[PDB]
Amino acid sequence: SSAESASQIPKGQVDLLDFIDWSGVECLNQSSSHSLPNALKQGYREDEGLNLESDADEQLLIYIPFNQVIKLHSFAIKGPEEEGPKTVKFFSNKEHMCFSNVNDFPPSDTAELTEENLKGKPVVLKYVKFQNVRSLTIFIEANQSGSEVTKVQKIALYGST
Repeated sequence: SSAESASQIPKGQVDLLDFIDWSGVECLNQSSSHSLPNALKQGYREDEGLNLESDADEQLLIYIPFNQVIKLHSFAIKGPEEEGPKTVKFFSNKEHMCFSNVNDFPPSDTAELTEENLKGKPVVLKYVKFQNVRSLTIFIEANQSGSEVTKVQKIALYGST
């Protein structure tokens, strides 16, 4: 799908929103009372009506398959400062995995929500590992302030093909 809205693609990294498969997206939570598109598909990212949150489980597992193989270069996740996801783990090159196994397998990268990330700034991660991305699972287990509840306004991944 050709999917944009208000995405700012700089020079260095391209948005992966349009590179997402969308059809095979899978969520083992996606908010027990909310849906996934809320924070990922730009446009619905308005924390007023719909957002991606942790309903009860602060630990959230979201699986995103892509339509093309690109390299993940930078990531951008936003939410509230207290309810923002800090412990961000990713794992690519693996289609289908629940968090039980994510504990035994080393993540692709483990990021922290920086205050700048919280503003919509693409933070660069280990590009040396992201060479082939057909699949990317995002496992967020802990939030910024340990506030029990986590809220996500928007998720954006930027890659460099």
